[PDB]
Amino acid sequence: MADKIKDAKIIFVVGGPGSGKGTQCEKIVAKYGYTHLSSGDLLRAEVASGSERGKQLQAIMQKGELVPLDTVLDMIKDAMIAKADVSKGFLIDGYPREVKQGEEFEKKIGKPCLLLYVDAKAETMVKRLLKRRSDDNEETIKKRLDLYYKATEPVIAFYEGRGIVKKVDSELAVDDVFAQVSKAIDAL
Ligand SMILES: Nc1ncnc2c1ncn2[C@@H]1O[C@H](COP(=O)(O)OP(=O)(O)OP(=O)(O)OP(=O)(O)OP(=O)(O)OC[C@H]2O[C@@H](n3cnc4c(N)ncnc43)[C@H](O)[C@@H]2O)[C@@H](O)[C@H]1O
Repeated sequence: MADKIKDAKIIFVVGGPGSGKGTQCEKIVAKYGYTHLSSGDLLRAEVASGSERGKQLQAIMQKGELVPLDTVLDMIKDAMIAKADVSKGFLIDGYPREVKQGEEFEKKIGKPCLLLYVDAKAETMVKRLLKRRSDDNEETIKKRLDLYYKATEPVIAFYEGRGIVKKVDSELAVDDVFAQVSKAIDAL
């Protein structure tokens, strides 16, 4: 499974809170059949388990802060292994969010062939979150934004240098955004 995974198409999806990551990923799953792994969903699944670990994660995520790298990466890796036998490709949604998170993923799992940069303005994100969990109040949204611009924007730079970033314009209507997404995936 390790080797299957290292040989799979691996797509990173990066974007600010409320930018449209999950929305576009669900469209990618429906059309292309990738195995969707949301870091948020995996973390919230742990919270919902009622485990002691979940309670810890709850406290972190409700404050809008980043969970320890090893915790989220281990979750994803295990999730990839469990799906490795049946998976046609992996869609990694909301990881990496730090340059170090990308590096450790490449060390422990494999190399991305594509990064979809789901690009939107902060203002757009804020109103999208507002119009739509426990991380939803004003203060938390701001911390989430802060962290994104501080920690996660360097990830885009990293993979632009790698040469695998395709920017999609998330200010467009969802289907027009997806048309950009499709163009990038069809090219793989
Ligand atoms: N790697 C990691 N390392 C450490 N900690 C981590 C971590 N990953 C997660 N965590 C922790 O978990 C927390 C949650 O993170 P996480 O769940 O991973 O990311 P998020 O950005 O907070 O997720 P969102 O669902 O809020 O945003 P989204 O981009 O998916 O937008 P969506 O498609 O739903 O859309 C939002 C709204 O906008 C609408 N919408 C989407 N696109 C459009 C469009 N084009 N036009 C109009 N409306 C649109 C949608 O219908 C919807 O209503 C993190 O803060 C962190 O604490």
